[PDB]
Amino acid sequence: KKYSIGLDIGTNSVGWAVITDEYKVPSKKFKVLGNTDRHSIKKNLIGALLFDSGETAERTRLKRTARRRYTRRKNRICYLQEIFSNEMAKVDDSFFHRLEESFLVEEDKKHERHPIFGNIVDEVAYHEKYPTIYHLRKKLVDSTDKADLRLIYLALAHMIKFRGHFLIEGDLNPDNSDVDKLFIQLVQTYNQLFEENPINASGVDAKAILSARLSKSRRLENLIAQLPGEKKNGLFGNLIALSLGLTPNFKSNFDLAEDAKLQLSKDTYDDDLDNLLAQIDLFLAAKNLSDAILLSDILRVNTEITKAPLSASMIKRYDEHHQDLTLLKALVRQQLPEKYKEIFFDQSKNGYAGYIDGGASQEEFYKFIKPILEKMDGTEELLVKLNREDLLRKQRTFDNGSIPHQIHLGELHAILRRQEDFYPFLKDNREKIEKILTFRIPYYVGPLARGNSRFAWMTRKSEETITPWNFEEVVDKGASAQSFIERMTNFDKNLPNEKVLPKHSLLYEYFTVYNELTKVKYVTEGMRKPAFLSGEQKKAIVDLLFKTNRKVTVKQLKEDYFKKSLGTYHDLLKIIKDKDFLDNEENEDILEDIVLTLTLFEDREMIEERLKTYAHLFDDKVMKQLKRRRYTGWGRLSRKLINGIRDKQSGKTILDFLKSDGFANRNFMQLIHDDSLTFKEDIQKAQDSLHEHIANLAGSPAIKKGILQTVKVVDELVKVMGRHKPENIVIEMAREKRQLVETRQITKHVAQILDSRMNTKYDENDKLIREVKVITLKSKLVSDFRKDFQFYKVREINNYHHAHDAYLNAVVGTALIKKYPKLESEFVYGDYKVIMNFFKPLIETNGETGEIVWDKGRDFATVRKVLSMPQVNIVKKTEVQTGGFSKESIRPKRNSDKLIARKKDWDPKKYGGFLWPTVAYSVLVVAKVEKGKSKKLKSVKELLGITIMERSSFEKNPIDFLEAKGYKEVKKDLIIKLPKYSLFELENGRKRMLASAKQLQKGNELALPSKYVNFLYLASHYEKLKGSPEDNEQKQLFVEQHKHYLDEIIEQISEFSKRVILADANLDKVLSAYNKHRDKPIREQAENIIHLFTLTRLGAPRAFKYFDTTIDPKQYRSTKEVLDATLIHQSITGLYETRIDLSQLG
RNA sequence: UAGAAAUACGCGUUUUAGAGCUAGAAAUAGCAAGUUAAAAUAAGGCUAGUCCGUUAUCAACUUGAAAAAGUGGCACCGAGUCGGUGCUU
DNA sequence: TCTCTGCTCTGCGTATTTCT
DNA sequence: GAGCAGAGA
Repeated sequence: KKYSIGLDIGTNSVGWAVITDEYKVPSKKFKVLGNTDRHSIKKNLIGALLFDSGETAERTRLKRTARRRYTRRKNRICYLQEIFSNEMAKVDDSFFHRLEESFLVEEDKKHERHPIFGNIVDEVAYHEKYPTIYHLRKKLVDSTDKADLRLIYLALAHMIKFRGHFLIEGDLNPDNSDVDKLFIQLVQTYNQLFEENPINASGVDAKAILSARLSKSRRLENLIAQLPGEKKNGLFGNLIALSLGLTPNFKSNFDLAEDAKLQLSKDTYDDDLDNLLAQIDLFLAAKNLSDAILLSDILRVNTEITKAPLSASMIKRYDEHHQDLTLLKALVRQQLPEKYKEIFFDQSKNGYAGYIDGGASQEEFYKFIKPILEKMDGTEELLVKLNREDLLRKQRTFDNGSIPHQIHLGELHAILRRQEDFYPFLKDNREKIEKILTFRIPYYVGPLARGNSRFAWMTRKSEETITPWNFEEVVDKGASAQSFIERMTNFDKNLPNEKVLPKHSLLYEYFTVYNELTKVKYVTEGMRKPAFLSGEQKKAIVDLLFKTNRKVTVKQLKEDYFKKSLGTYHDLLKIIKDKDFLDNEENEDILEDIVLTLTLFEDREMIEERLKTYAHLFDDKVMKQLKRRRYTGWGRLSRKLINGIRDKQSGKTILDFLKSDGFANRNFMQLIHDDSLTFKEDIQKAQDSLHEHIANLAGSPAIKKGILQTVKVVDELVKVMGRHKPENIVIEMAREKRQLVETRQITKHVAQILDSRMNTKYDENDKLIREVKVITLKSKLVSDFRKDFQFYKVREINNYHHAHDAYLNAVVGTALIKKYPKLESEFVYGDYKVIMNFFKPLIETNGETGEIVWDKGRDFATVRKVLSMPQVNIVKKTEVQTGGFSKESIRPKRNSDKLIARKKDWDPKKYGGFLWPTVAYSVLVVAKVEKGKSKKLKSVKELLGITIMERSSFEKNPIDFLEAKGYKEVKKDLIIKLPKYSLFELENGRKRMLASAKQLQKGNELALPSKYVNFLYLASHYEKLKGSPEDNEQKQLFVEQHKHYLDEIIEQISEFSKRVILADANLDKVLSAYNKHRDKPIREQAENIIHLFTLTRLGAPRAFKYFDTTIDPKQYRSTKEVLDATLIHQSITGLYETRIDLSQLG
């Protein structure tokens, strides 16, 4: 009557089993609903549930951020058009309308087809004058003529739209650091400051480090050659410590700045008051040469002086492209005239036409064309340009990502400065346009929502619409940054209503420095028994040792106190340098407010906003130091548990006990685990949907699906056996490779989940009556149990192994707890306060109680019988598919009606569009369709695919949507929603899973008997066993006596494939390759048949390789066959079905 | 060592614009040119925000707007995917 | 005109921050 | 899985 549930949770499967107390699996007749004639079906209580893996939110978040990026870029262009509109409406009123209409075909445009000037002659004159946009940008930067307003708009919009990166914090400017000649300013500044004053010996300047990856080994000898080595560090030539940041905060070379500790390049190069700016410019030349090195990595050489180096570089790139194109065309005309057509006309060969007009990248084009250049001659400069990857480049490439926004800002500022005198409105709001260019939303403000986003946290000061200009006076930056941090910090596990402290909080140090010291003992000559440190002794070691050394260290613990962390305290005592104000605890709440602020915020002026209320306590220079100190890391527990929770025994919260208990020292965990002290019931009093009850819990997104499916499997399995509760549930835990780590995460909470949902009734004497022992096992035990008693799994044949593993889980679990009852508290979850050889006398018992726990003999027979069962409930979970509407690439225009439009008014016979849509779920319809030249209603019944785009419009009103598809007189009740992997049964018990509206999938399972899978495991692993010798030699002799098993395996494959797979050509190719290869050795034959079971695999058809050939898979490319089949509606365990005979409809 | 969120960048794809010329009933053939720009980048939605739109959830049936709740007898002998036999309403 | 066989097609590279 | 074209009716 009693039973036990075995489970096996994976990333794609949940195997379940139900055993009775003699390890037999029961079977029952289950009721069949539906209009079929079969009314009751016998089923075994063992099976598995397979599903697609759950996906992370990663791709969704990336596409959401991309959506917001494109929205904000379009808003930038709209702001710029708003600024320009009033004046631009006097020279070309339809201009912005033409730019909007530019995508449309010649007929769909309302205005003339030439966007910029609106006629052919001015447009072609413009394109001959400025071949690229960069010619126009350089012309507007350099020339001083009054330009046409439209060209100004194109230039400004081209910088505002494609504005480059923001990774450089400073004021990067290519108006002083164009060329690498900074030696004169650097050396003259050095010799103006210093006395002995060496002089230049090599002018290589930045081009030394330009040629290599950064290292001391590059720059040391080069700076010695540049400048003779009077000062091996601090020569103040171009050197790595001044050019490039140092990650450790090592002291400076010389006491010009008190040996200031070095940092990376940041805003801290503007403020260095503590050691440099208040005590001592060389560093102006240093940052100038940093500008020099980085621009020389990104900007080519400029011999002409100009305010637009990037546009000049792009013009140079264009001109060299033109010259090498002309030279290459002449060379190919002269020496290889037959290749000219292939190179310059054929746009599918990765030639020049395929690189410009086709889809070949620069790398592919170079790889194609380089043998052509090498076999020719006169190509030397082209070959070396190709070797430097600077042959026939394009102005817009993958390498433009290194360009910082300061260069575009300089060019835009130069254009506005030149052209402001002719257009007054350009001068009136130059700051507005620059603000449009340079504004970013801060990463701590997040989306600028109005309470309709589930991601936003922004708090706005005023009901105004946010814009780049009014941003500062509309968003409360302080509150928004605080909310940006506070939403991520987690509550403590003991009281989920108070925010935890920073790790550098002083109260957390009065936890920390005495918590470890509480359970340390001092054992010496002074007494005969070990004693904990007294509170007075703890205070003494703190005051002497820990108040001079941050880190606990047992060597100095010995040789400091007994022969005679506080890092925040030490730093704050080397800043304020007053021990009184730190030892003062009366004022400590304001000090924790300071600690909280320096933990929350990193942008410095926000630090000033939080510190304004404390200016009266301290002088200004130490607030400037406070800007430079930053705290990271958060504490593990809350302020109420720190101090607030007064006890009823001593007036001593935990940290008061850690400070001073004298003897009988009690640690944090013992104090909170104690109930006789009034902390445990406080934790108890401190404490309606399973979905939320797992949502905020930790876990990989894949495994959480498996856990929820496991819980629903347990619920339905309990429901199946008439609400009688189990007494054991066995769970996978491979704790001490993604599978290993994901299965180790599982048992942090699944045992809690099952124990909470299972055990729910209690009494007054005990607050839970333990009725289900939640067993938990490691896969190692089931592994040697499999490999030690000839029950081998092979994963390639069938999905029964999941259920088989579940069965093994249950049997070894129950047989272990019955064998060692006293070891419940090691494995049973719910009650704990902190081997395998007995399976190998024939009858084993607990002994302390005479119950039989294992019977070598009938038990192994029962297990063999269960593994040899043919019927195992495999159920593929039907899911409505969700995700992207279609594949992402935009196919060119075609005269096909399968192209999906990109927009409402973009007919995809003129504009192209997407292909390969994804069906959410198919829908069986039965209606009349007007087929035939003579329009007359033939009744039809066919499947239809409802794609993800059409899903909402279908569920809004199915009848109108189907009538729009052409169907007439749709039988509304007869509409059947069929998700993916909907299961159908056909003749001879041949099942098919519906992969889509127009494709099927294989559905049956080859239930190969246990002797053959044992043989195949013993064969395919032929000389890789590494066990006891005589055992593997008798296994060798066993596989040697049984070669005929191979031939009967092939008959099984032929029979199953002739019954269910219906792939004739695949079958006799397999048979012919077998018959022509029957003489090969056993290992290769058995391994190739193990690949050969892919023919009979559940799921999609897939190609597979034999000894000498790959056999193409037979795809089932139509669903006409299932419209007269038995559709099966399987429950989650698959025991409850609902068969619909579709042939009786319409 | 990974999950989850935010702010940005560079490409890519698509259609249009960048007058192709000559010899020709041409099917065409010779020759020149090629680097750039606009717009879109899930269709779209309404609370109209510089917001949201690809994560999670989901067998069937009966109630319920929804949330949700409920609905399927047992033992034994066998096993080609479950079959048979015997009690019970 | 409506179903089968055989072969081809498929968005990408980076950053800065967070919290766990 | 879908797409596409090229044959069997």
